[PDB]
Amino acid sequence: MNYPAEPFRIKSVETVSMISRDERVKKMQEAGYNTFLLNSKDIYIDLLTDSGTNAMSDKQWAGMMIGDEAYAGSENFYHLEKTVKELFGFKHIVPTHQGRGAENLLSQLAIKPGQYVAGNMYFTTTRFHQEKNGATFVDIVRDEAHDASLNLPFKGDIDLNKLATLIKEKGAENIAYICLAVTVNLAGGQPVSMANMRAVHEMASTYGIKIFYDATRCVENAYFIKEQEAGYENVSIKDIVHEMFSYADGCTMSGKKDCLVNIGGFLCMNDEEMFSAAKELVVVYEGMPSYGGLAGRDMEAMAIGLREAMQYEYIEHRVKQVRYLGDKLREAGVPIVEPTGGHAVFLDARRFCPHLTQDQFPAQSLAASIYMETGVRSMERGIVSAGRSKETGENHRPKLETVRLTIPRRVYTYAHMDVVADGIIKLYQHKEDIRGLTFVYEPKQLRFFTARFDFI
Amino acid sequence: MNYPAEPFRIKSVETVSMISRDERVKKMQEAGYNTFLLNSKDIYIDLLTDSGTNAMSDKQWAGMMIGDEAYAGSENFYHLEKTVKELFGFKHIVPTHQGRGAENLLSQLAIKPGQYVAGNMYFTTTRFHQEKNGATFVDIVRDEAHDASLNLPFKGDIDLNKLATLIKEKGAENIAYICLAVTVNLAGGQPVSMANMRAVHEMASTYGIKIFYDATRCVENAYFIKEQEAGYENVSIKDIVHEMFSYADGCTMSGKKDCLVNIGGFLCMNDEEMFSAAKELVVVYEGMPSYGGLAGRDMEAMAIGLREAMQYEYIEHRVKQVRYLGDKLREAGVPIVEPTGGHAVFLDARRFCPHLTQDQFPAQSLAASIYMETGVRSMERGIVSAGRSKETGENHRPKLETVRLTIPRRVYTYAHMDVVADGIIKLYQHKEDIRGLTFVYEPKQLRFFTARFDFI
Amino acid sequence: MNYPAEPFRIKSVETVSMISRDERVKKMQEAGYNTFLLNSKDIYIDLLTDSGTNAMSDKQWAGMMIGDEAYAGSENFYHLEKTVKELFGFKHIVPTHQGRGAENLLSQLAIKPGQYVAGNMYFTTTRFHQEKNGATFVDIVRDEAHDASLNLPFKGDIDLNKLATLIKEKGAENIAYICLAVTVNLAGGQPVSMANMRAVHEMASTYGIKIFYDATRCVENAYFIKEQEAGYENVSIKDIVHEMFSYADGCTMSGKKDCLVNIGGFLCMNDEEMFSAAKELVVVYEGMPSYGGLAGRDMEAMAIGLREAMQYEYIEHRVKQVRYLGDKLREAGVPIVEPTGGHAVFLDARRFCPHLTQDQFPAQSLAASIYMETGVRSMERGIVSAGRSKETGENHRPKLETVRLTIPRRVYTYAHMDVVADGIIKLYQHKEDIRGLTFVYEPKQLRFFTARFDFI
Amino acid sequence: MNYPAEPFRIKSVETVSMISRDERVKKMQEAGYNTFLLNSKDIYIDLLTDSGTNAMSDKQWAGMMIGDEAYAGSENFYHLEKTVKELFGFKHIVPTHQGRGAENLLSQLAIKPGQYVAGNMYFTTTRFHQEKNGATFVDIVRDEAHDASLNLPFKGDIDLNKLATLIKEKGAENIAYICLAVTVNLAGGQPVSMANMRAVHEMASTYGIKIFYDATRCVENAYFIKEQEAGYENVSIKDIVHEMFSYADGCTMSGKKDCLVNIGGFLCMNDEEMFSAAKELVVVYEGMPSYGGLAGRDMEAMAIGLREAMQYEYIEHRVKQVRYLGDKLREAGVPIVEPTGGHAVFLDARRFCPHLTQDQFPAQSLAASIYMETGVRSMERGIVSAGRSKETGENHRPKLETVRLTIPRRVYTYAHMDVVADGIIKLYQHKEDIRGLTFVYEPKQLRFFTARFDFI
Ligand SMILES: *Cc1c(COP(=O)(O)O)cnc(C)c1O
Ligand SMILES: *Cc1c(COP(=O)(O)O)cnc(C)c1O
Ligand SMILES: *Cc1c(COP(=O)(O)O)cnc(C)c1O
Ligand SMILES: *Cc1c(COP(=O)(O)O)cnc(C)c1O
Repeated sequence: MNYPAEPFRIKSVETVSMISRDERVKKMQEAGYNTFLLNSKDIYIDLLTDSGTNAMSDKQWAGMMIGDEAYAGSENFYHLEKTVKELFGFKHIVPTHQGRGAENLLSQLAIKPGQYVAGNMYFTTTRFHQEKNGATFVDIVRDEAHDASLNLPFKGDIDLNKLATLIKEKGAENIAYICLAVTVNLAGGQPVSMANMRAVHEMASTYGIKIFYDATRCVENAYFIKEQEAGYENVSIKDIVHEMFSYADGCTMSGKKDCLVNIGGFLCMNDEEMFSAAKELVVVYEGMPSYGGLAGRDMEAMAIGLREAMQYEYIEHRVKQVRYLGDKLREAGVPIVEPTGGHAVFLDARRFCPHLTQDQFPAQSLAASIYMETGVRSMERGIVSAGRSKETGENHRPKLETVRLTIPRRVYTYAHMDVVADGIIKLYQHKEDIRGLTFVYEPKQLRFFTARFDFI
Repeated sequence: MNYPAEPFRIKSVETVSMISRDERVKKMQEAGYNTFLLNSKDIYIDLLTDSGTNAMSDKQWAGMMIGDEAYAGSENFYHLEKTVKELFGFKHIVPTHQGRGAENLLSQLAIKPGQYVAGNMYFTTTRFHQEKNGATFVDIVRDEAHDASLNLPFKGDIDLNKLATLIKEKGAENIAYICLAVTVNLAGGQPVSMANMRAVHEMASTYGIKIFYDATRCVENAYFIKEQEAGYENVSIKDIVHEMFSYADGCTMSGKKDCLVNIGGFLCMNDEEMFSAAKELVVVYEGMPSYGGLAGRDMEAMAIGLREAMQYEYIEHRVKQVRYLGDKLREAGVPIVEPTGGHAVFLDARRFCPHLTQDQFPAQSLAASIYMETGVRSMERGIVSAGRSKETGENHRPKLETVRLTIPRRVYTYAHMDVVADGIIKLYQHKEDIRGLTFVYEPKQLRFFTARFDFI
Repeated sequence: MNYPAEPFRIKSVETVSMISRDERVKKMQEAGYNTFLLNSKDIYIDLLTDSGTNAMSDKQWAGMMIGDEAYAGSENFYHLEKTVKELFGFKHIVPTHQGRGAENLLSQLAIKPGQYVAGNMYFTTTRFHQEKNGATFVDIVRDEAHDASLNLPFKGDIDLNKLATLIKEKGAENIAYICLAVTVNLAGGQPVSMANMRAVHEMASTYGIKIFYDATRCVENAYFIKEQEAGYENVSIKDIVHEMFSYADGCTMSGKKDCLVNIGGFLCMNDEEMFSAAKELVVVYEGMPSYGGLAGRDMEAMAIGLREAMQYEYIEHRVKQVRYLGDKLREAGVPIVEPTGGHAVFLDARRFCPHLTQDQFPAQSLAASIYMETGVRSMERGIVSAGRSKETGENHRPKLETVRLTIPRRVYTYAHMDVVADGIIKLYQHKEDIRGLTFVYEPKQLRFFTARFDFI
Repeated sequence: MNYPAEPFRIKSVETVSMISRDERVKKMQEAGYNTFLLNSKDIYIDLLTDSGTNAMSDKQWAGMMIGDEAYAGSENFYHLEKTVKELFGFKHIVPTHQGRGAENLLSQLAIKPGQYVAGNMYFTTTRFHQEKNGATFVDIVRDEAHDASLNLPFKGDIDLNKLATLIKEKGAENIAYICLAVTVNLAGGQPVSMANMRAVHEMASTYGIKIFYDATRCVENAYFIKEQEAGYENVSIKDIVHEMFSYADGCTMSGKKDCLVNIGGFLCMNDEEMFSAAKELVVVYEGMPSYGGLAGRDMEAMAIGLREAMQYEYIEHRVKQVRYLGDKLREAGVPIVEPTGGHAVFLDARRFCPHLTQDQFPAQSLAASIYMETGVRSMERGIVSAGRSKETGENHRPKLETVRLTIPRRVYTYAHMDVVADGIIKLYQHKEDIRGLTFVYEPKQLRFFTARFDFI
């Protein structure tokens, strides 16, 4: 079915104050037209992020009641360890409080100063930890991933020729690891094929280069393989996930994404040497290796949630709900990154607002307008988030001037997707009336989080 | 709009095993083709009843954690008492474990043998307790309410001429009370207008006749007043509810319906002597007047839920979701009771199965077919539920031979309603294939609960 | 050992406002010196009752999160049914909201007006439902059980000679059933031996007389058998419980006592005809036979709790904690009912206050003093609770003028027992300062619940 | 009084499998005689740590149900921020997943390479982060604090002469900050007086030196001030805590200790530039400044718990329960660190096992014996934990060869303390039977966590 019904019932709800348009305009002005400054209580549908915003199940909430809060030897740790070894196949696990904690560990352990990390695009925290520990990031994604209009499957795939060029020019010994992300967030959540994971493993194996997955949306990725990669139609999500990780030496995972939890992550690896070093290191940043900065109840919820994510109907519905939002927007001509990824729809605010110049902040303006018209919060991922250049004082001009509609798992319905799409379509049909913005408060750093604007 | 989005988010989900048609056919055979015998875990969308099946909010679940389980003086009792007095306006409350416990109390307190209770149709438990304590029930609903095809507003209204006739022929002193139900279940969940409650109170007040509401779906009723009764468009649900009860001397309430809980009810009254007598009586049937057969946590959840029910957008969506299901069925030509009530859609199994006689149990079989083809459970409300006659041994032949699609509050989405409607519409396209049923096991009483059948 | 440590850890706490003595005096005065009028929030240690006040486990709270709230076929019902069948051995179960709901069913099903019910003493709700349905209660406990000073083991045992006399004089066909309570509440919570249950069964079996247990404290009873009955030292609690019920045809249970829950009960029986009649009756008073006036989550919690109650160390500690309180009072010369029962200690307020006459309400005043000095709530079980006579308007003069210290399961510690004992001992050492009370407000009904007093 | 009762009730329990001595011996052997390798499910009373093992209240669990999981603008963040500002008095807060996450931030922000951090002893993670960022740690605690036998109040106090000497010898500009810990863990949990905090602040103010508290047990510290410091007898815990922090420029806090939670921490500061820099840094290690690596529900639980910790009777009981354990051991002549601190009792395993040399691991073996005899887990804090020298490959010979009995808050009773004390006293009476240990597996890293031993 194009748009299957939810393969679950609602067990409990979060109530919403259904405030008026006038009230939303006031709240938006009080937030300086910056959606990052809005209060959660003033938001109907919060699409700021799919990270940690997921609805847990009744079974996960039952697990939340039997947290074994012991510092070592917790039953919840054993459950998480058993589940991750079974489903991902790695020999060892170190829990962390979320994904960036695992990235801190991996990059400290696996990078020597002056080395390169080759990846299919990048994510802010992952790249920070690579660079902080002395690596230079090299993008080896296929060229097509950078073409936001191209409707192509498996746009997250690595170009093996780019990897070959890096090996030839820099030397395999100088590549700390290949960081293969599933899905690829910067391209809109685009999946990587099993064939590509296998090919990257074969080339890396020839040269002794380690591969670590940035695995935060690996289950969404597995769904795309099942749906679209020839031969996988009748392979279970579980068996796809297991095969995916068979082509990796380890992973960093955010449970806040595909493990259906509000907090939690982990680092996996296969060898005793890195496992021993990771256990020593985790103590000072996260906690003992037996909890890694998580309550026992959260190790339990994450173990339960990762197993729930293997249910075909759950992940099919998850991805097809995002697809529905993209389909409704595309039918109305709204400019979006193509094809729709696993977790979000990215609006092209530059094309959405052709009457605004980039220094009038099309993405920031569009996000503000979306909230005022619907109560939907979305994230600016454009010139404002790109920051101001410390050298010239000019704004960095990113290629993507994006508004991100990021969909939490199991929280919203198709009717909520219609609220989102209908309001965006109404804005697009009168796009020339969307007012641009100008800074009235701009901090020197992290400006997306607290900058304030007025209209122009 | 016709079909507003849910005015809430999903906080937690209830897991569903997405079983296949073959499995459902086997489960239905094992249940003897009686949907009442199906296991909950084998059901995707359970529309057996809206009683006690509601999804609570995060706020209600927080209240569930601060149950004050004291036998007397519980904080939760004081919260429930304060909330009910504020919203319903009655002077006194006695909690009960659910509505029929309150009915037991009211009928023991307010009826002496030989008296009459006049009501707008009846409900099984309510009428049982009236008749058990010596009353003769008199139906005073308008004759039009018995016509399942009449698209008339406020079909639950009392015929004031029938009430005047009963007073004249029997004497006001021989009428124990008027039992005014909101909404009216037997007519399909039909509302009563404020003008009708006002007129009934005016006539009753002339003769000193008490009025007690069967109030289980009073919030659904208030919504219909707001939507459809002249002068109430801008009045809040809270203010409508308060005016409704101003025309009564008390009520029996099932929190399991419009208080958004899974258990709980209460008896309200203004009269001091009745209150003291109720408190003495409740001890032996329910518990002390300070908890009434409920855990403290459930008094808390019911207090919170009743207040949540006052949110306009919540109850508008609740009723319009039921209406959506009826609209989709009607647009496809499926025969249903009209107009759609607040809580359920009733299929007319006579017209759905014109190849079957009523003695071949078309409602029972239609319910079985719906489950086998969709995973949706519905309730037989026809010849099987009516039972067979004691003196003649023959089955009763109720005018209404229906299948009830009863919608729990805050549990399902419009996509779930589409599963229900699409499956019923598909069955209707080949309705001649629905096979008649015959008893293979028939208990002497309560036969609908456990009877088993096979195809003819 | 005499006083084992708690065989559990504290998972969560209920905070207490440790109000000062001056504040407690003000609260007691606002309650008119009636502890039943105190607010729970003003009480440190609430020994009003062991009914429904128990602390659940983490595992029970996990069960509370997987309530299957379906009207029929709930997984929680199946769990409860399976557990009770395994542990009690009866063929059939009908859930009820608490014990008095099951007593209503049993008494309506198993009694004809004018018949006799023979039992080992009585309890208020149980005897009401027997007499309301036309039975005459006959006490067949041993005369020694009525001697509150006598340190007799198995004080709850039925006198087989009194049962034989009833059979011979009235005829077995005129005995509706024998009601055997385990333990016996009116004597202070006293156990019945396995030999006695066996002998009652053998005699009833000869004459075809049915036996139904009032099983509310059957696990406390099983502990006394294991501790004190020859040959049972090495038999598990579970095997003792199973053998106990092998000597009955059914039981009524309040889960609020030994099933470690805050709400819940059930009726068990072996007979198919009675099971069918119970199911017809439960519908109008409690709910369908598939939930019986309980939420699914509560059927789950009760199933889990009954199994937890079988842990030897739990029930040993439960009973020995009550015994500790009795021992500390006895060691200080405080007059108490003997021997200490499974769930409560009874102070003899007549001997505690020899300077007061019964018409000066020594039990009521002693309970008030206990609260003022410690923050402990206890229950008057004397002249005030006995009420004012129907015919003469004079106070009843009960032989037992007592204050009940009733201990919830898993809520308090030995240090709390010391707060209770130390405060009572201190009062005893200046008992002449306890002032008599007189009514200032006396309702006609349920006077113990709301009467108010002042000092003479 | 010496040993007040728990100023709370039990709301829920964690059940325990009450296994036999023979079973515990087998489990201890399976764990290689290392208590860190025991399974939580096999432990009756787990005194491994007071970190994150606390029992939350019903009110905290209610907060756990209303987690606002929004990435920014969560209601739970605002509650935590408001509560911490009110109670600790600092202008700004950055949540962190636990204390060591806040230490990472503080040390990166406040230390330039080569600077000194002066502290009253040290904690492993806190000192790691100081040294990792280029500081040299200098101990400025009073020399008497290193005398484990000395019964002296406020043994955690800084020696003002040592602070003055450091300032004179190194220069104020070369002191990054004074790290004042409350209480002082390495001395056994010893408190710091208000007079000392005030004097340290005055001296630092003269030279412009910043003070940051390591505040994990600040409420235990406040209790000792109230109990023992001149002028504080009648000052509330809340007002003592507020005054303590008035002598600091910020703090690192572990909610896992005195905020009565299982996870959570935070960084506080007054300086705006440091706050802005901390928010930049938290993004990459913990999460956005609006959640800091915590679920919303945990920010809520920590806010509620910190307020609960202010209740005088709670913290009095907390500290006096630990004191009771120390008193019972001292009365029997068992050698312990003196005086007892706020959170733990430390056994002197050197004196407990005079027949063993330190290279035979007496603390490790004593911890194993305690578990085998009682089911109590304790932590080795001696030669094994001290590790093997970095340069010579020899074991360190720490002066303190201790076994730590660390008491979680609100989890255990005095009867549990008696299980602990009675078992240790019984072991002490035949201490010569405790066998020495030798390594069978010694990891090169983090050896205390996974080393395995056998008897010599
Ligand atoms: C979420 C995200 C991360 C970081 O995980 P957190 O749990 O948020 O720290 C890393 N990589 C990608 C691709 C992500 O989307
Ligand atoms: C549900 C119902 C009742 C009985 O309430 P319960 O809580 O189920 O006992 C009474 N009247 C009407 C109209 C009902 O729908
Ligand atoms: C508690 C009690 C009852 C009644 O049970 P409830 O659950 O309180 O209705 C019946 N018999 C005895 C002996 C009791 O103690
Ligand atoms: C607990 C502890 C810490 C570290 O806090 P965590 O929350 O465990 O990271 C820092 N200092 C002291 C003194 C501690 O006891």
